[PDB]
Amino acid sequence: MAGWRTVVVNTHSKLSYKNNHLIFKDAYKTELIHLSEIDILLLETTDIVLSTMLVKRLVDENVLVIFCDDKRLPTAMLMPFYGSLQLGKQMSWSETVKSQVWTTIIAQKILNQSCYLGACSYFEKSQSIMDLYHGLENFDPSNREGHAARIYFNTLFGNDFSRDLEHPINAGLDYGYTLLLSMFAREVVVSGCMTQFGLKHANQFNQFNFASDIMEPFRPLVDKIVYENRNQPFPKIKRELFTLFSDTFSYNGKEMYLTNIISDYTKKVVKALNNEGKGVPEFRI
Amino acid sequence: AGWRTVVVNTHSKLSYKNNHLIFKDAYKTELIHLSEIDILLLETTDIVLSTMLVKRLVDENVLVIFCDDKRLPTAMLMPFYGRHDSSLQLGKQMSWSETVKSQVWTTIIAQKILNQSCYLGACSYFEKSQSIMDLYHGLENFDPSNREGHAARIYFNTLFGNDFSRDLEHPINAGLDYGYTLLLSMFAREVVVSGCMTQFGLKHANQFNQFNFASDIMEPFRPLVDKIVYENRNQPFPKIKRELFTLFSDTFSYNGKEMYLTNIISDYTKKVVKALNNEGKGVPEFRI
Repeated sequence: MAGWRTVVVNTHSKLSYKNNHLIFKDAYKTELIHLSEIDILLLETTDIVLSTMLVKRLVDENVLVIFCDDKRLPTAMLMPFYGSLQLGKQMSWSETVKSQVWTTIIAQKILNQSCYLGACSYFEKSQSIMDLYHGLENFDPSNREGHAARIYFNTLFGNDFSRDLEHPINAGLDYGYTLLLSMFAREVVVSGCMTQFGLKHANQFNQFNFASDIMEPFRPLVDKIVYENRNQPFPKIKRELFTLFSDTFSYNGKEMYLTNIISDYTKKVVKALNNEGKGVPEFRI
Repeated sequence: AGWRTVVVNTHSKLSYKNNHLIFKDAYKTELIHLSEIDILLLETTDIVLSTMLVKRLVDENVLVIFCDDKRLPTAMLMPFYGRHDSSLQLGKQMSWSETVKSQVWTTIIAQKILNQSCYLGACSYFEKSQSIMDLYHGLENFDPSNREGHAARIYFNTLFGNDFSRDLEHPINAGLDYGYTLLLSMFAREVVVSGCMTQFGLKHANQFNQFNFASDIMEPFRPLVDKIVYENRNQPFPKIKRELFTLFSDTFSYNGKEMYLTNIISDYTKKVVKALNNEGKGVPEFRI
Protein backbone atom coordinates (compact mmCIF):
# COMPACT_ATOMS: atom_id res chain seq x y z
CA MET A 1 0.00 0.00 0.00
CA ALA A 2 2.49 2.58 1.23
CA GLY A 3 6.05 3.29 0.14
CA TRP A 4 6.37 1.26 -3.02
CA ARG A 5 4.31 2.51 -5.84
CA THR A 6 1.24 0.31 -5.54
CA VAL A 7 -1.51 0.21 -8.13
CA VAL A 8 -4.85 -1.05 -6.60
CA VAL A 9 -7.48 -2.32 -8.86
CA ASN A 10 -10.85 -2.92 -7.22
CA THR A 11 -13.47 -2.12 -9.73
CA HIS A 12 -15.00 -3.71 -12.75
CA SER A 13 -12.32 -3.33 -15.41
CA LYS A 14 -10.02 -4.61 -18.06
CA LEU A 15 -6.22 -4.58 -17.76
CA SER A 16 -4.08 -4.75 -20.92
CA TYR A 17 -0.61 -3.91 -22.18
CA LYS A 18 0.67 -1.57 -24.89
CA ASN A 19 3.94 0.39 -25.40
CA ASN A 20 5.43 -0.17 -21.96
CA HIS A 21 2.24 0.80 -20.21
CA LEU A 22 -0.29 -0.88 -18.15
CA ILE A 23 -3.69 0.03 -19.56
CA PHE A 24 -6.74 0.16 -17.31
CA LYS A 25 -10.24 0.54 -18.86
CA ASP A 26 -13.60 0.80 -17.08
CA ALA A 27 -16.88 2.25 -18.17
CA TYR A 28 -15.80 5.82 -17.23
CA LYS A 29 -12.07 6.17 -18.18
CA THR A 30 -8.86 4.77 -19.62
CA GLU A 31 -5.67 5.01 -17.64
CA LEU A 32 -2.11 4.43 -18.80
CA ILE A 33 0.74 3.84 -16.36
CA HIS A 34 4.35 3.18 -17.26
CA LEU A 35 5.23 -0.36 -16.08
CA SER A 36 8.63 0.69 -14.81
CA GLU A 37 6.86 2.82 -12.27
CA ILE A 38 4.83 0.02 -10.67
CA ASP A 39 6.23 -1.94 -7.83
CA ILE A 40 3.11 -3.79 -6.79
CA LEU A 41 -0.08 -4.52 -8.59
CA LEU A 42 -2.85 -5.54 -6.25
CA LEU A 43 -5.86 -7.04 -7.90
CA GLU A 44 -8.36 -7.02 -5.16
CA THR A 45 -11.64 -7.95 -6.64
CA THR A 46 -13.12 -10.64 -8.88
CA ASP A 47 -14.52 -8.43 -11.61
CA ILE A 48 -11.11 -7.72 -13.30
CA VAL A 49 -10.07 -9.14 -16.70
CA LEU A 50 -6.33 -9.16 -17.71
CA SER A 51 -4.27 -10.35 -20.54
CA THR A 52 -1.42 -12.79 -20.61
CA MET A 53 0.66 -10.26 -22.51
CA LEU A 54 0.29 -7.96 -19.54
CA VAL A 55 1.14 -10.78 -17.25
CA LYS A 56 4.25 -11.59 -19.27
CA ARG A 57 5.42 -7.90 -19.17
CA LEU A 58 4.70 -7.55 -15.50
CA VAL A 59 6.88 -10.54 -14.73
CA ASP A 60 9.60 -9.22 -17.10
CA GLU A 61 9.61 -5.93 -15.10
CA ASN A 62 9.62 -7.73 -11.67
CA VAL A 63 6.36 -6.17 -10.59
CA LEU A 64 4.91 -8.02 -7.58
CA VAL A 65 1.47 -9.05 -8.76
CA ILE A 66 -0.93 -10.19 -6.03
CA PHE A 67 -4.43 -11.74 -6.47
CA CYS A 68 -6.85 -11.56 -3.52
CA ASP A 69 -9.36 -13.55 -1.37
CA ASP A 70 -13.12 -12.86 -1.16
CA LYS A 71 -12.23 -10.20 1.42
CA ARG A 72 -9.75 -8.33 -0.78
CA LEU A 73 -6.67 -9.59 1.09
CA PRO A 74 -3.48 -10.90 -0.55
CA THR A 75 -3.78 -14.61 -1.37
CA ALA A 76 -1.61 -15.58 -4.41
CA MET A 77 1.07 -13.98 -6.48
CA LEU A 78 2.82 -14.45 -9.80
CA MET A 79 6.01 -16.33 -9.23
CA PRO A 80 8.63 -16.45 -11.96
CA PHE A 81 10.40 -19.70 -12.90
CA TYR A 82 13.76 -18.04 -13.32
CA GLY A 83 14.49 -14.56 -11.96
CA SER A 84 24.50 -5.76 -13.65
CA LEU A 85 27.59 -7.87 -12.85
CA GLN A 86 26.15 -8.78 -9.44
CA LEU A 87 26.37 -12.39 -10.49
CA GLY A 88 30.15 -12.20 -10.73
CA LYS A 89 30.36 -10.24 -7.53
CA GLN A 90 28.36 -12.91 -5.76
CA MET A 91 30.64 -15.70 -7.08
CA SER A 92 33.43 -13.85 -5.47
CA TRP A 93 31.83 -13.88 -1.95
CA SER A 94 34.13 -15.98 0.20
CA GLU A 95 32.80 -18.63 2.60
CA THR A 96 34.10 -16.61 5.49
CA VAL A 97 32.27 -13.47 4.42
CA LYS A 98 29.07 -15.30 3.66
CA SER A 99 29.12 -17.24 6.94
CA GLN A 100 29.84 -14.01 8.80
CA VAL A 101 27.02 -12.04 7.24
CA TRP A 102 24.56 -14.98 7.69
CA THR A 103 25.48 -15.14 11.37
CA THR A 104 25.09 -11.46 11.92
CA ILE A 105 21.61 -11.46 10.23
CA ILE A 106 20.36 -14.44 12.20
CA ALA A 107 21.70 -12.84 15.38
CA GLN A 108 19.45 -9.84 14.59
CA LYS A 109 16.49 -12.13 14.52
CA ILE A 110 17.36 -13.76 17.86
CA LEU A 111 17.88 -10.31 19.34
CA ASN A 112 14.49 -9.22 17.99
CA GLN A 113 12.88 -12.32 19.45
CA SER A 114 14.39 -11.42 22.86
CA CYS A 115 13.37 -7.81 22.54
CA TYR A 116 9.77 -8.67 21.73
CA LEU A 117 9.49 -11.06 24.68
CA GLY A 118 10.87 -8.05 26.66
CA ALA A 119 8.13 -5.76 25.34
CA CYS A 120 5.58 -8.31 26.52
CA SER A 121 7.32 -8.42 30.01
CA TYR A 122 8.34 -12.04 29.73
CA PHE A 123 11.65 -11.01 31.24
CA GLU A 124 13.02 -14.36 32.36
CA LYS A 125 12.34 -15.92 28.93
CA SER A 126 13.65 -12.83 27.20
CA GLN A 127 16.95 -13.16 29.11
CA SER A 128 17.23 -16.80 28.19
CA ILE A 129 17.12 -15.75 24.47
CA MET A 130 19.51 -12.87 25.02
CA ASP A 131 21.96 -15.45 26.38
CA LEU A 132 21.60 -17.54 23.22
CA TYR A 133 22.18 -14.42 21.11
CA HIS A 134 25.43 -13.65 23.01
CA GLY A 135 26.53 -17.25 22.65
CA LEU A 136 25.89 -17.47 18.89
CA GLU A 137 28.84 -18.81 16.88
CA ASN A 138 29.58 -18.72 13.14
CA PHE A 139 26.91 -20.68 11.21
CA ASP A 140 25.32 -21.75 14.47
CA PRO A 141 26.11 -25.50 14.24
CA SER A 142 24.72 -26.24 17.74
CA ASN A 143 21.39 -24.68 16.70
CA ARG A 144 21.05 -21.95 19.30
CA GLU A 145 18.63 -20.31 16.96
CA GLY A 146 16.30 -23.30 17.21
CA HIS A 147 16.53 -23.33 20.99
CA ALA A 148 15.74 -19.61 21.01
CA ALA A 149 12.72 -20.20 18.78
CA ARG A 150 11.35 -23.03 20.88
CA ILE A 151 11.58 -20.72 23.92
CA TYR A 152 10.08 -17.80 22.01
CA PHE A 153 7.12 -19.52 20.38
CA ASN A 154 6.32 -21.61 23.52
CA THR A 155 6.31 -18.48 25.62
CA LEU A 156 4.05 -16.56 23.20
CA PHE A 157 1.59 -19.30 22.16
CA GLY A 158 1.98 -22.03 24.83
CA ASN A 159 3.72 -25.39 24.74
CA ASP A 160 2.76 -27.83 22.00
CA PHE A 161 0.66 -25.02 20.31
CA SER A 162 1.41 -26.62 16.89
CA ARG A 163 -0.86 -29.50 17.96
CA ASP A 164 -3.77 -27.15 18.77
CA LEU A 165 -5.72 -26.92 15.53
CA GLU A 166 -8.49 -24.76 16.87
CA HIS A 167 -6.17 -21.72 16.89
CA PRO A 168 -4.68 -21.11 13.41
CA ILE A 169 -1.37 -19.74 14.72
CA ASN A 170 0.99 -21.41 12.28
CA ALA A 171 -1.25 -20.59 9.25
CA GLY A 172 -1.24 -17.01 10.54
CA LEU A 173 2.56 -16.87 11.06
CA ASP A 174 3.22 -18.52 7.65
CA TYR A 175 0.80 -16.10 5.93
CA GLY A 176 2.77 -13.24 7.31
CA TYR A 177 6.09 -14.77 6.43
CA THR A 178 4.87 -15.36 2.85
CA LEU A 179 3.97 -11.64 2.59
CA LEU A 180 7.39 -10.68 3.83
CA LEU A 181 9.04 -13.23 1.58
CA SER A 182 7.24 -11.90 -1.48
CA MET A 183 8.77 -8.51 -1.03
CA PHE A 184 12.30 -9.71 -0.14
CA ALA A 185 12.36 -12.08 -3.06
CA ARG A 186 11.52 -9.21 -5.33
CA GLU A 187 14.38 -7.11 -3.92
CA VAL A 188 16.81 -9.99 -4.31
CA VAL A 189 15.85 -10.38 -8.00
CA VAL A 190 16.24 -6.67 -8.52
CA SER A 191 19.72 -6.70 -6.92
CA GLY A 192 20.91 -9.05 -9.68
CA CYS A 193 21.81 -11.93 -7.34
CA MET A 194 21.16 -15.57 -7.99
CA THR A 195 18.09 -16.25 -5.97
CA GLN A 196 18.52 -19.91 -5.20
CA PHE A 197 21.92 -19.51 -3.63
CA GLY A 198 21.86 -18.13 -0.14
CA LEU A 199 24.56 -17.75 2.47
CA LYS A 200 24.34 -21.18 4.19
CA HIS A 201 21.85 -23.73 2.83
CA ALA A 202 23.17 -25.67 -0.24
CA ASN A 203 21.62 -29.14 -0.22
CA GLN A 204 17.88 -28.63 -0.31
CA PHE A 205 16.39 -26.67 -3.23
CA ASN A 206 14.78 -23.38 -2.23
CA GLN A 207 14.03 -20.94 -5.04
CA PHE A 208 13.94 -18.08 -2.49
CA ASN A 209 17.04 -19.26 -0.56
CA PHE A 210 18.80 -15.89 -0.37
CA ALA A 211 15.62 -13.92 0.43
CA SER A 212 14.84 -16.42 3.18
CA ASP A 213 18.11 -15.51 4.80
CA ILE A 214 17.68 -11.75 4.51
CA MET A 215 14.17 -11.64 5.86
CA GLU A 216 15.05 -13.32 9.10
CA PRO A 217 15.20 -10.22 11.37
CA PHE A 218 11.82 -9.10 10.18
CA ARG A 219 9.90 -12.12 11.15
CA PRO A 220 8.98 -10.82 14.63
CA LEU A 221 6.96 -8.03 12.97
CA VAL A 222 4.62 -10.81 12.00
CA ASP A 223 4.95 -12.75 15.29
CA LYS A 224 3.74 -9.69 17.10
CA ILE A 225 0.62 -9.23 15.04
CA VAL A 226 -0.27 -12.88 15.24
CA TYR A 227 0.31 -12.78 19.03
CA GLU A 228 -1.86 -9.70 19.39
CA ASN A 229 -4.60 -11.53 17.46
CA ARG A 230 -3.95 -14.99 18.80
CA ASN A 231 -7.63 -15.59 19.75
CA GLN A 232 -8.97 -14.33 16.47
CA PRO A 233 -10.14 -16.23 13.38
CA PHE A 234 -7.70 -16.53 10.42
CA PRO A 235 -9.43 -13.84 8.28
CA LYS A 236 -8.97 -11.34 10.99
CA ILE A 237 -5.34 -12.32 11.48
CA LYS A 238 -4.80 -11.86 7.68
CA ARG A 239 -6.45 -8.45 7.79
CA GLU A 240 -4.16 -7.37 10.61
CA LEU A 241 -1.07 -8.75 8.90
CA PHE A 242 -1.94 -6.59 5.89
CA THR A 243 -1.56 -3.49 8.15
CA LEU A 244 2.23 -3.98 8.10
CA PHE A 245 2.16 -2.48 4.62
CA SER A 246 0.91 0.89 5.64
CA ASP A 247 2.51 1.31 9.03
CA THR A 248 5.82 2.92 9.52
CA PHE A 249 8.63 1.34 11.48
CA SER A 250 11.66 2.81 12.99
CA TYR A 251 14.77 2.21 10.93
CA ASN A 252 18.14 3.91 10.52
CA GLY A 253 16.89 6.80 12.72
CA LYS A 254 13.57 7.50 10.93
CA GLU A 255 10.08 6.19 10.64
CA MET A 256 9.70 4.48 7.29
CA TYR A 257 7.33 2.34 5.37
CA LEU A 258 8.12 -1.40 5.44
CA THR A 259 8.46 -1.76 1.68
CA ASN A 260 11.16 0.94 1.67
CA ILE A 261 12.91 -0.61 4.64
CA ILE A 262 12.91 -3.97 2.83
CA SER A 263 14.37 -2.44 -0.26
CA ASP A 264 17.07 -0.57 1.68
CA TYR A 265 17.98 -3.51 3.90
CA THR A 266 18.30 -5.93 1.06
CA LYS A 267 20.49 -3.58 -1.03
CA LYS A 268 22.70 -3.00 1.99
CA VAL A 269 23.11 -6.67 2.76
CA VAL A 270 24.19 -7.17 -0.87
CA LYS A 271 26.52 -4.21 -0.71
CA ALA A 272 28.02 -5.58 2.47
CA LEU A 273 28.60 -9.03 1.00
CA ASN A 274 30.29 -7.27 -2.00
CA ASN A 275 32.62 -5.38 0.44
CA GLU A 276 34.01 -8.10 2.69
CA GLY A 277 31.10 -8.27 5.15
CA LYS A 278 31.33 -4.61 6.12
CA GLY A 279 28.33 -2.43 6.88
CA VAL A 280 25.68 -5.17 7.33
CA PRO A 281 22.47 -3.22 7.97
CA GLU A 282 20.45 -3.67 11.16
CA PHE A 283 16.79 -3.93 11.76
CA ARG A 284 15.54 -3.65 15.39
CA ILE A 285 12.08 -3.70 16.92
CA ALA B 1 -3.88 -41.12 -17.48
CA GLY B 2 -1.50 -38.19 -16.78
CA TRP B 3 -3.07 -35.22 -14.94
CA ARG B 4 -5.84 -33.51 -16.81
CA THR B 5 -4.15 -30.63 -18.56
CA VAL B 6 -5.85 -27.85 -20.41
CA VAL B 7 -3.63 -26.10 -22.95
CA VAL B 8 -4.60 -22.70 -24.20
CA ASN B 9 -2.75 -21.39 -27.16
CA THR B 10 -5.16 -19.43 -29.25
CA HIS B 11 -6.54 -15.92 -29.14
CA SER B 12 -9.14 -16.40 -26.46
CA LYS B 13 -11.18 -15.49 -23.38
CA LEU B 14 -11.25 -17.54 -20.21
CA SER B 15 -14.02 -16.86 -17.73
CA TYR B 16 -15.88 -18.60 -14.95
CA LYS B 17 -19.51 -19.54 -14.34
CA ASN B 18 -21.43 -22.25 -12.50
CA ASN B 19 -18.36 -24.23 -11.55
CA HIS B 20 -16.97 -24.21 -15.04
CA LEU B 21 -13.98 -22.84 -16.72
CA ILE B 22 -15.25 -21.23 -19.89
CA PHE B 23 -13.06 -20.96 -22.90
CA LYS B 24 -13.98 -19.03 -26.08
CA ASP B 25 -11.97 -18.66 -29.23
CA ALA B 26 -12.93 -18.20 -32.91
CA TYR B 27 -13.33 -22.04 -33.36
CA LYS B 28 -15.13 -23.14 -30.21
CA THR B 29 -16.64 -22.54 -26.86
CA GLU B 30 -15.81 -25.05 -24.13
CA LEU B 31 -17.20 -25.43 -20.66
CA ILE B 32 -15.09 -27.56 -18.41
CA HIS B 33 -15.90 -28.65 -14.87
CA LEU B 34 -13.16 -26.89 -12.98
CA SER B 35 -12.58 -29.54 -10.38
CA GLU B 36 -11.55 -31.93 -13.11
CA ILE B 37 -8.61 -29.75 -14.28
CA ASP B 38 -5.19 -30.36 -12.82
CA ILE B 39 -3.02 -28.06 -14.83
CA LEU B 40 -3.90 -25.03 -16.90
CA LEU B 41 -1.12 -24.03 -19.31
CA LEU B 42 -1.50 -20.60 -20.81
CA GLU B 43 0.99 -20.79 -23.58
CA THR B 44 0.40 -17.66 -25.60
CA THR B 45 0.19 -13.94 -25.02
CA ASP B 46 -3.22 -13.36 -26.67
CA ILE B 47 -5.30 -14.79 -23.81
CA VAL B 48 -7.59 -12.77 -21.46
CA LEU B 49 -8.79 -14.23 -18.10
CA SER B 50 -10.78 -13.03 -15.15
CA THR B 51 -9.73 -12.66 -11.57
CA MET B 52 -12.97 -14.64 -10.60
CA LEU B 53 -11.43 -17.50 -12.65
CA VAL B 54 -8.06 -17.09 -10.99
CA LYS B 55 -9.66 -17.10 -7.60
CA ARG B 56 -11.58 -20.34 -8.35
CA LEU B 57 -8.51 -21.97 -9.86
CA VAL B 58 -6.63 -21.30 -6.67
CA ASP B 59 -9.63 -22.50 -4.59
CA GLU B 60 -9.57 -25.85 -6.51
CA ASN B 61 -5.82 -26.28 -6.41
CA VAL B 62 -5.26 -26.14 -10.20
CA LEU B 63 -1.62 -25.55 -11.16
CA VAL B 64 -1.70 -22.47 -13.42
CA ILE B 65 1.28 -21.66 -15.57
CA PHE B 66 1.85 -18.60 -17.76
CA CYS B 67 4.27 -18.67 -20.67
CA ASP B 68 6.41 -16.08 -22.45
CA ASP B 69 6.63 -15.24 -26.21
CA LYS B 70 8.12 -18.69 -27.00
CA ARG B 71 5.44 -20.80 -25.20
CA LEU B 72 7.82 -21.49 -22.34
CA PRO B 73 6.89 -21.27 -18.66
CA THR B 74 7.81 -17.97 -17.29
CA ALA B 75 5.59 -17.87 -14.15
CA MET B 76 2.96 -19.60 -12.15
CA LEU B 77 0.26 -18.73 -9.82
CA MET B 78 1.56 -19.29 -6.32
CA PRO B 79 -0.98 -19.40 -3.60
CA PHE B 80 0.15 -18.14 -0.19
CA TYR B 81 -1.38 -21.14 1.59
CA GLY B 82 -2.93 -24.44 0.64
CA ARG B 83 -6.68 -24.96 1.02
CA HIS B 84 -7.87 -28.14 2.79
CA ASP B 85 -11.44 -29.47 3.34
CA SER B 86 -10.35 -31.38 6.44
CA SER B 87 -7.65 -30.75 9.11
CA LEU B 88 -7.18 -34.40 10.10
CA GLN B 89 -3.97 -34.82 8.04
CA LEU B 90 -2.68 -31.51 9.28
CA GLY B 91 -2.90 -32.74 12.93
CA LYS B 92 -1.03 -35.90 11.93
CA GLN B 93 1.73 -33.78 10.35
CA MET B 94 2.10 -31.68 13.50
CA SER B 95 2.41 -34.96 15.50
CA TRP B 96 4.92 -36.98 13.52
CA SER B 97 7.80 -37.78 15.85
CA GLU B 98 11.37 -36.52 15.18
CA THR B 99 12.46 -40.14 14.96
CA VAL B 100 9.96 -40.94 12.23
CA LYS B 101 10.52 -37.67 10.31
CA SER B 102 14.30 -38.11 10.46
CA GLN B 103 14.03 -41.68 9.33
CA VAL B 104 11.79 -40.95 6.36
CA TRP B 105 13.92 -37.97 5.41
CA THR B 106 17.04 -40.15 5.45
CA THR B 107 15.41 -42.83 3.35
CA ILE B 108 14.35 -40.27 0.78
CA ILE B 109 17.75 -38.62 0.63
CA ALA B 110 19.40 -41.97 0.23
CA GLN B 111 17.37 -42.50 -2.93
CA LYS B 112 18.67 -39.23 -4.33
CA ILE B 113 22.27 -40.11 -3.57
CA LEU B 114 21.79 -43.54 -5.16
CA ASN B 115 20.29 -41.88 -8.20
CA GLN B 116 23.26 -39.54 -8.41
CA SER B 117 25.63 -42.56 -8.43
CA CYS B 118 23.55 -44.44 -10.97
CA TYR B 119 23.48 -41.44 -13.28
CA LEU B 120 27.21 -40.92 -13.17
CA GLY B 121 27.45 -44.65 -13.98
CA ALA B 122 25.18 -44.21 -16.99
CA CYS B 123 27.49 -41.41 -18.20
CA SER B 124 30.51 -43.73 -17.86
CA TYR B 125 32.08 -41.88 -14.97
CA PHE B 126 32.67 -45.21 -13.25
CA GLU B 127 35.14 -44.12 -10.58
CA LYS B 128 33.19 -41.03 -9.47
CA SER B 129 30.02 -43.13 -9.46
CA GLN B 130 31.69 -45.52 -7.01
CA SER B 131 32.87 -42.66 -4.74
CA ILE B 132 29.18 -41.67 -4.40
CA MET B 133 28.25 -45.28 -3.85
CA ASP B 134 30.64 -45.35 -0.88
CA LEU B 135 28.94 -42.27 0.58
CA TYR B 136 25.54 -43.88 0.15
CA HIS B 137 26.60 -46.99 2.11
CA GLY B 138 28.04 -44.74 4.85
CA LEU B 139 24.89 -42.66 5.27
CA GLU B 140 23.41 -42.25 8.76
CA ASN B 141 20.24 -40.84 10.20
CA PHE B 142 19.82 -37.11 9.36
CA ASP B 143 23.29 -37.10 7.76
CA PRO B 144 25.19 -34.96 10.29
CA SER B 145 28.63 -35.54 8.60
CA ASN B 146 26.97 -34.20 5.40
CA ARG B 147 27.70 -37.10 3.12
CA GLU B 148 24.86 -35.65 1.01
CA GLY B 149 26.93 -32.51 0.36
CA HIS B 150 30.09 -34.47 -0.37
CA ALA B 151 28.20 -36.64 -2.88
CA ALA B 152 26.71 -33.52 -4.51
CA ARG B 153 30.06 -31.80 -4.82
CA ILE B 154 31.48 -34.89 -6.61
CA TYR B 155 28.35 -35.27 -8.79
CA PHE B 156 27.98 -31.69 -10.00
CA ASN B 157 31.73 -31.23 -10.53
CA THR B 158 31.84 -34.38 -12.64
CA LEU B 159 28.87 -33.47 -14.81
CA PHE B 160 29.35 -29.78 -15.16
CA GLY B 161 32.72 -28.66 -13.87
CA ASN B 162 33.32 -25.69 -11.64
CA ASP B 163 31.17 -22.69 -10.79
CA PHE B 164 32.65 -20.59 -13.58
CA SER B 165 31.44 -23.23 -15.97
CA ARG B 166 27.96 -23.49 -14.37
CA ASP B 167 27.38 -19.75 -14.08
CA LEU B 168 29.20 -17.81 -16.81
CA GLU B 169 30.42 -20.17 -19.43
CA HIS B 170 27.19 -22.19 -19.77
CA PRO B 171 23.66 -21.63 -18.34
CA ILE B 172 23.78 -24.74 -16.17
CA ASN B 173 22.78 -23.40 -12.78
CA ALA B 174 20.03 -21.41 -14.48
CA GLY B 175 18.90 -24.56 -16.20
CA LEU B 176 18.92 -26.59 -13.02
CA ASP B 177 17.09 -23.81 -11.18
CA TYR B 178 14.38 -23.60 -13.85
CA GLY B 179 13.89 -27.33 -13.80
CA TYR B 180 13.86 -27.79 -10.10
CA THR B 181 11.22 -25.02 -9.74
CA LEU B 182 9.04 -26.67 -12.44
CA LEU B 183 9.37 -30.02 -10.74
CA LEU B 184 8.81 -28.54 -7.32
CA SER B 185 5.52 -26.97 -8.42
CA MET B 186 4.01 -30.40 -8.98
CA PHE B 187 5.19 -31.79 -5.68
CA ALA B 188 3.84 -28.74 -3.92
CA ARG B 189 0.44 -29.29 -5.43
CA GLU B 190 0.42 -32.90 -4.34
CA VAL B 191 1.46 -31.98 -0.83
CA VAL B 192 -1.50 -29.59 -0.69
CA VAL B 193 -3.77 -32.33 -2.03
CA SER B 194 -2.60 -34.57 0.85
CA GLY B 195 -3.85 -32.04 3.43
CA CYS B 196 -0.37 -31.05 4.66
CA MET B 197 1.29 -27.64 4.95
CA THR B 198 4.20 -27.32 2.51
CA GLN B 199 6.05 -24.95 4.87
CA PHE B 200 6.78 -27.62 7.50
CA GLY B 201 9.39 -30.09 6.31
CA LEU B 202 11.17 -33.09 7.71
CA LYS B 203 14.52 -31.62 8.50
CA HIS B 204 14.85 -27.85 8.09
CA ALA B 205 12.95 -25.53 10.30
CA ASN B 206 14.85 -22.39 11.16
CA GLN B 207 14.65 -20.28 8.01
CA PHE B 208 11.29 -19.79 6.33
CA ASN B 209 10.99 -22.08 3.34
CA GLN B 210 7.60 -21.83 1.55
CA PHE B 211 7.90 -25.22 -0.14
CA ASN B 212 10.02 -27.04 2.44
CA PHE B 213 8.13 -30.36 2.55
CA ALA B 214 7.57 -30.55 -1.20
CA SER B 215 11.27 -29.94 -1.59
CA ASP B 216 12.18 -32.85 0.71
CA ILE B 217 9.86 -35.13 -1.29
CA MET B 218 11.30 -34.08 -4.64
CA GLU B 219 14.85 -34.99 -3.59
CA PRO B 220 15.10 -38.36 -5.47
CA PHE B 221 13.61 -36.84 -8.59
CA ARG B 222 16.16 -34.07 -8.95
CA PRO B 223 18.49 -36.12 -11.12
CA LEU B 224 15.74 -36.16 -13.85
CA VAL B 225 16.41 -32.49 -14.23
CA ASP B 226 20.17 -32.88 -13.90
CA LYS B 227 20.04 -35.40 -16.72
CA ILE B 228 18.11 -33.21 -19.14
CA VAL B 229 20.47 -30.37 -18.37
CA TYR B 230 23.59 -32.55 -18.84
CA GLU B 231 22.19 -33.83 -22.16
CA ASN B 232 21.73 -30.22 -23.21
CA ARG B 233 24.76 -28.67 -21.55
CA ASN B 234 26.06 -27.03 -24.72
CA GLN B 235 22.65 -25.73 -25.86
CA PRO B 236 21.25 -22.25 -25.43
CA PHE B 237 19.08 -21.70 -22.35
CA PRO B 238 15.86 -21.62 -24.39
CA LYS B 239 16.52 -25.05 -25.71
CA ILE B 240 17.24 -26.28 -22.18
CA LYS B 241 13.94 -24.72 -20.99
CA ARG B 242 12.09 -26.41 -23.80
CA GLU B 243 13.54 -29.81 -22.95
CA LEU B 244 12.77 -29.31 -19.24
CA PHE B 245 9.17 -28.14 -19.97
CA THR B 246 8.56 -31.67 -21.31
CA LEU B 247 8.33 -32.85 -17.68
CA PHE B 248 4.57 -32.05 -17.65
CA SER B 249 4.14 -34.75 -20.35
CA ASP B 250 7.20 -37.00 -19.94
CA THR B 251 6.99 -40.72 -18.97
CA PHE B 252 9.37 -42.73 -16.74
CA SER B 253 9.91 -46.08 -15.12
CA TYR B 254 8.35 -46.65 -11.65
CA ASN B 255 7.06 -49.78 -9.84
CA GLY B 256 8.19 -51.70 -12.94
CA LYS B 257 5.97 -49.80 -15.43
CA GLU B 258 6.27 -46.77 -17.62
CA MET B 259 4.17 -43.89 -16.27
CA TYR B 260 3.60 -40.21 -16.69
CA LEU B 261 5.76 -38.14 -14.32
CA THR B 262 2.70 -36.35 -12.98
CA ASN B 263 1.14 -39.69 -11.94
CA ILE B 264 4.41 -40.81 -10.37
CA ILE B 265 4.74 -37.59 -8.38
CA SER B 266 1.20 -37.90 -7.22
CA ASP B 267 1.66 -41.54 -6.14
CA TYR B 268 5.07 -41.00 -4.54
CA THR B 269 3.90 -37.96 -2.54
CA LYS B 270 0.73 -39.71 -1.32
CA LYS B 271 2.82 -42.69 -0.19
CA VAL B 272 5.43 -40.62 1.64
CA VAL B 273 2.61 -39.01 3.65
CA LYS B 274 1.04 -42.43 4.37
CA ALA B 275 4.44 -43.71 5.43
CA LEU B 276 4.95 -40.79 7.86
CA ASN B 277 1.52 -41.47 9.30
CA ASN B 278 2.44 -45.16 9.83
CA GLU B 279 5.69 -44.94 11.79
CA GLY B 280 7.99 -44.65 8.73
CA LYS B 281 6.95 -47.83 7.04
CA GLY B 282 6.46 -48.26 3.28
CA VAL B 283 8.36 -45.26 2.00
CA PRO B 284 8.08 -45.35 -1.77
CA GLU B 285 11.09 -45.62 -4.01
CA PHE B 286 12.04 -43.82 -7.17
CA ARG B 287 15.01 -44.87 -9.28
CA ILE B 288 16.40 -43.59 -12.49
